[PDB]
Amino acid sequence: TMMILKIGGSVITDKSAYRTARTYAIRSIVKVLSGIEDLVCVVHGGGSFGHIKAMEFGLPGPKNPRSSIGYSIVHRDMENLDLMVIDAMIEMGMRPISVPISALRYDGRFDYTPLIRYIDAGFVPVSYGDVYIKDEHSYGIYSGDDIMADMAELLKPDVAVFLTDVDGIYSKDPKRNPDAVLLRDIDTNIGKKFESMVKMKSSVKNGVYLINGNHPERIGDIGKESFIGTVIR
Amino acid sequence: DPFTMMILKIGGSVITDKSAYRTARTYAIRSIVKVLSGIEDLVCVVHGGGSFGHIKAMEFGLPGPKNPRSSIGYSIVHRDMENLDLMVIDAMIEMGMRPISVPISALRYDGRFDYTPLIRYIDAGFVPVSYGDVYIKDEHSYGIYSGDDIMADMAELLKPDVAVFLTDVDGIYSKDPKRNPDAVLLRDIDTNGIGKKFESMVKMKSSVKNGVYLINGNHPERIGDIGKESFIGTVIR
Ligand SMILES: Nc1ncnc2c1ncn2[C@@H]1O[C@H](COP(=O)(O)OP(=O)(O)OP(=O)(O)O)[C@@H](O)[C@H]1O
Ligand SMILES: Nc1ncnc2c1ncn2[C@@H]1O[C@H](COP(=O)(O)OP(=O)(O)O)[C@@H](O)[C@H]1O
Ligand SMILES: C=C(C)CCOP(=O)(O)OP(=O)(O)O
Ligand SMILES: C=C(C)CCOP(=O)(O)O
Repeated sequence: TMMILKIGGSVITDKSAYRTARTYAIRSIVKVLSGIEDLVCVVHGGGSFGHIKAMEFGLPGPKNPRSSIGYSIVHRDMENLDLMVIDAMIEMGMRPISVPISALRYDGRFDYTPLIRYIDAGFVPVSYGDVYIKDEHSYGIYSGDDIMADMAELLKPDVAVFLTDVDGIYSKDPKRNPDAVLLRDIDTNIGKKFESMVKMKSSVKNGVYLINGNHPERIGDIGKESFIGTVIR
Repeated sequence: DPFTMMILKIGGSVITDKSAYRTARTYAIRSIVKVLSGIEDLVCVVHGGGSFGHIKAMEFGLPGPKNPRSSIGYSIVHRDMENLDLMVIDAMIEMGMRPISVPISALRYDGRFDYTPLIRYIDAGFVPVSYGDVYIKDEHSYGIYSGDDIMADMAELLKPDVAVFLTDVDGIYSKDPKRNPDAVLLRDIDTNGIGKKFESMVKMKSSVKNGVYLINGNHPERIGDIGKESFIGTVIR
């Protein structure tokens, strides 16, 4: 009855302002996560601790002096964000342990052996969108969503949840066009995330959910008539 | 020879305190890192966690059997070491270096750690940074792998020219310099309570070509004096 969960950068950071964390949201979300008894792995996105320097330094992209310096900066930044989520989890008495993708062997897939040892021993491993060395000439950025896809394939969990700062997948950006309709249900019969969630669904028995991280208690409404967000089925 | 391949350990004795008011010696981290940024072929930096990082681990029962207190303690100890380590990485970034933290707690372990990711970062031109840390030794046991243990392993993989350990005293003395006003500095020690660490630096000599050094981190410009006769410190060679 395992759950894997991603905390979206859009909801724990202000995506428009470099290194701006939203501490309340982090705490508010972690409080709900700590009550989830079968939560086995947490991932988080980077928002303003990721995307802004990545774009400025040429990540992902060819290796060169600027992108090599950017590699160290973006990872350091993502570590700083990660420690705020780790501190909140420790406060709620969880047993988190961060396992950064940057520290794993990569040979086209990442060697998640250390993360699986942590789950087996009863920890909740925490990982996050990160830089990695994709090949001799290229640095890549592996996103929180890519990590979720990988966990979904490896663990075959019962449920996978993504928290973002809107209520679900809509017909159109609910922030620009105030008309947009909520797709409360998508049948296997923002664009890249949607594509990853659909792909994942074939490994996730009981559905992949997008939920508003600003109302994290909605996670407890999964499977109930009061649920608000998107289920991919 | 300014091009000597060096691995270096920044001792918890010099970048931490017993104070209840702060964790880290920020000035000491910065002046050391300033000297490090000028070393041509520094390929790996490791740092320690000091004594109350040691005491705090011991008070969780780490290293030791798995139980609730040790398991909670595992998460806290690792988080505290990561926070210390982020202060070193920050300084390294400000001084123009290309650091990448690679924690032992994230490495594959099967009886030995797989250091492939540190080795690949060195070949990619980064300076990996690691630190004494907790790990899962087996299903019922949590281990602690000290900064000195990491230095011994990286010496064996890398075969560097020199290995440098920074602490808060001028070098190896005949007696604890802090307890004995008549302690003599031993400047050159033929490799053929610092007892343990001194044993470990002698063992490392099979893997370090040109000497293992103990230098006061409060005066890190001494690092740049290696090989000179104005050098203050101890060499085991
Ligand atoms: N004979 C001796 N010569 C020199 N120092 C000694 C001797 N005996 C004891 N010491 C003490 O050893 C201390 C340094 O060793 P310590 O284990 O603290 O090293 P460290 O690498 O900084 O530790 P860590 O990184 O594990 O925190 C010094 O503070 C000094 O007081
Ligand atoms: N069709 C859509 N439905 C819902 N949200 C959308 C849509 N198109 C764009 N968005 C935007 O996507 C954002 C969430 O994306 P993003 O920040 O990339 O997710 P994450 O937090 O996982 O990184 C929301 O802020 C929303 O404005
Ligand atoms: C390292 C960077 C640039 C962040 C990668 O993470 P994500 O792509 O998962 O972050 P959000 O999408 O959730 O912001
Ligand atoms: C958390 C701890 C104790 C790491 C151990 O490091 P040392 O300071 O090199 O002995």
